[PDB]
Amino acid sequence: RQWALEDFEIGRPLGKGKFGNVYLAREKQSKFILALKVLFKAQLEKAGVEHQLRREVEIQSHLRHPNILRLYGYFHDATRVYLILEYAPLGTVYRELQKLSKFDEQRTATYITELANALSYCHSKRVIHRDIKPENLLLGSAGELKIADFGWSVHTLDYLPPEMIEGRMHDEKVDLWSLGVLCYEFLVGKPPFEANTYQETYKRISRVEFTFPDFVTEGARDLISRLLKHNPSQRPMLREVLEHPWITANSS
Ligand SMILES: CCN(Cc1cc(Nc2nc(C)cn3c(-c4cn[nH]c4)cnc23)sn1)C(C)(C)CO
Repeated sequence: RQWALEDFEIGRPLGKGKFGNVYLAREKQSKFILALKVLFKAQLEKAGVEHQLRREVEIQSHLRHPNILRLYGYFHDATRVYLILEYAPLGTVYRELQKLSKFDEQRTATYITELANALSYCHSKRVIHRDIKPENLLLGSAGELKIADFGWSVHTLDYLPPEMIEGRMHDEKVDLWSLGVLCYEFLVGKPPFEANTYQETYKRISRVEFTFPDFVTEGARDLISRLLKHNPSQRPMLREVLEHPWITANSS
C-alpha cells in the first residue's frame, strides 16, 4: 500500500518530543484506530537518524510478538515521515509509575516476565533493543506490556550499562542490565543510578553504585543484584530470570 495523510483522521497528540509527535489516528476506509508517529525530515537529516528510522521500520514490521508493539507501514511527504503503528490504549508504564508512585511485587514480576519473553524473542532473532525504559514500554487493553521505539536497536544514561556509557563493545546483555534498572525502578519509583547531573549518573553507573530501601524484598534484591553486574557475561540469561524464585512466586 502507498498510503497518504489524506487516508487518516488525526486525533490528540499522545506524546511529544524531538523529531516529532505520536498521534491517535483512524484510517478512513476501515475505521482502524492506530498510533501515527509524525517525524519531521528537517530534524532527522540535521542529526543523522535516517538509519535508526529504517531499523525501527525493518525490525518492527518483521517482529511479531504480543509483547512487542506492531508497525503496520510507513509513508512520507515533502516535510514529514509517518510511521503507522499499533495503538496501545493503556499508555506508557512511565505514566503508570508517576500515578502509582511505585508498583507492588506482583505488577513488577508480571512486567519483568512479559519484558523477558519479548526480549528472549528479539535476542533469538539477534535483535538488541538498547533503549529499554518506561517511556518505551506500552500497555495493551488487557494491561499487557509492549516494547516500542526500536529506533536505537541494532543487531539520559539512566538505563544504559557501563559498556555503552564507556563506548565499549556490547551485545544482548545490555537489555539484561536495563531489565535490572527497570525492576528496581518499578519497586522503588526511581531508577537505581539517578543523580542530579549526567556526570554524577555516569559515575554511579560505571561503578554500579546503588542501594536498596528497606521495603525491597530479599528475592527482589537478589534478582536486581544478578542483573546489575558490571561484567556483561556475569548477567543471567532471560530463561534464568523467568526461572528466578521471586519471579515464579509473584508473577502472573
Ligand atoms: C488519555 C488517557 N490514556 C490513554 C493513552 C493511550 C496512549 N497510547 C500511546 N502513548 C504514547 C506516548 C505512545 N504510543 C504508541 C507508540 C510509541 N511508539 N510508537 C508508537 C502507541 N500507543 C501510544 S497515551 N495515553 C491513559 C488512560 C492510558 C493514561 O494516559
